[PDB]
Amino acid sequence: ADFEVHMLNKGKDGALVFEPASLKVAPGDTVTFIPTDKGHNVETIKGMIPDGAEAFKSKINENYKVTFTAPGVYGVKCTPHYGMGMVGVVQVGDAPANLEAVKGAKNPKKAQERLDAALAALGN
Ligand SMILES: [Cu+2]
Repeated sequence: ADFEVHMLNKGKDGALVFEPASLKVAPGDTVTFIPTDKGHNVETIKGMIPDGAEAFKSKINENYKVTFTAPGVYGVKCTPHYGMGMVGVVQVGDAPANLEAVKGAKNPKKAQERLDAALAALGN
């Protein structure tokens, strides 16, 4: 199945957001990151993807379809707006084995609050 994630200048959780900011998918599902507003992209965050998973980084304003395979939690960011809090989490499967590594990684304040909220929204 395919899921859109919208790259937004603002949304219900405020300024510079992925919507949804948390999403649980199955292996083989796709997430299509939509450049709903101009100036955004998507990139995996250092240290925040499962063992054996490929990192990825899209171009700004690119409609970017990612296939997820390896189970676990994936921290994602918008490259230009990471420091301003533009982040999300995609979780593949239940009971993510890399949860503590993901929770432990240091991020700027705004980003960390939204990562933590997304992990909590996913039941972790
Ligand atoms: Cu952005």
